[PDB]
Amino acid sequence: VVGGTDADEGEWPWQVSLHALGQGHICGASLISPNWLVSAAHCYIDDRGFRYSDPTQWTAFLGLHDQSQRSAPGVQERRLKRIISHPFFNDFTFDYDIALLELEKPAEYSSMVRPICLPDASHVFPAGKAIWVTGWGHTQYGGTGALILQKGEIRVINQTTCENLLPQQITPRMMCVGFLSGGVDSCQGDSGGPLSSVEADGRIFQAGVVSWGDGCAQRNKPGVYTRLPLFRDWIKENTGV
Ligand SMILES: CC(C)c1cc(C(C)C)c(S(=O)(=O)N[C@@H](Cc2cccc(C(=N)N)c2)C(=O)N2CCN(C(=O)C3CCN(C(=N)N)CC3)CC2)c(C(C)C)c1
Repeated sequence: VVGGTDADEGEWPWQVSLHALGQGHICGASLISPNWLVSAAHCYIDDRGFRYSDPTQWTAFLGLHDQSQRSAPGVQERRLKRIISHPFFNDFTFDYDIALLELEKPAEYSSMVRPICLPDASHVFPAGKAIWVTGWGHTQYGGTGALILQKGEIRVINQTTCENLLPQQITPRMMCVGFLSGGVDSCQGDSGGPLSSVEADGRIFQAGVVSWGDGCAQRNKPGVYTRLPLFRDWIKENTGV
């Protein structure tokens, strides 16, 4: 997260950290139920030197605050039983960049580990609404990750403006969130994390999945996120949640 600040401990109990065998933190995810997490499909694409698609190559840390303190009280460690990438995901266009990760063993709800609420299919997060992006990603484009979880406040951007800012690249499954002037944006390592939207009663709903961006916090290059409402039914049919 670029342009953010340290989150308070336990402030985002649904934020999950995903480590790949021997590589440390690679992606974030969100707790949506005792056995399921939501993340981005691009995190689980194999490459010649590592099978990111293999659930056994990953470890999920729930309740984590500081990467250098992964054993602290309240932190839970879990392995993945399965990784379900959206069948329509496209590595080139990045359309349908969303994934469901099934935990090997049930997460235990506590004050530091709590699921985020999922928005119904017809819900629309309005342009201009303040949203929160969180993660252990780089704090600068061309910088380094963060030990302490970061949070940044950004705003939903009009779809038309989004398409126009990134011509031939924005699909209806994507949503621009941030600022045209930059300043605050998610970045490398934040991929797969959730956008948290405070709703009518104070409860927080996932407004999106950190997907991609041209650089980070660059002027006229806001972060692009995968929408959640559009996948409510997909999530239900695959996870029962
Ligand atoms: C080599 C390619 C893919 C690549 C593309 C980009 C962008 C121009 C699209 C970049 S980047 O810096 O402008 N942006 C990163 C970091 C990022 C991430 C999320 C949000 C933001 C934001 N500013 N809001 C930024 C980026 O949008 N990605 C997405 C695409 N990407 C991948 O799909 C890799 C995932 C891991 N992997 C496998 N498991 N096989 C290889 C492919 C990497 C990060 C980069 C960076 C890494 C130099 C690379």
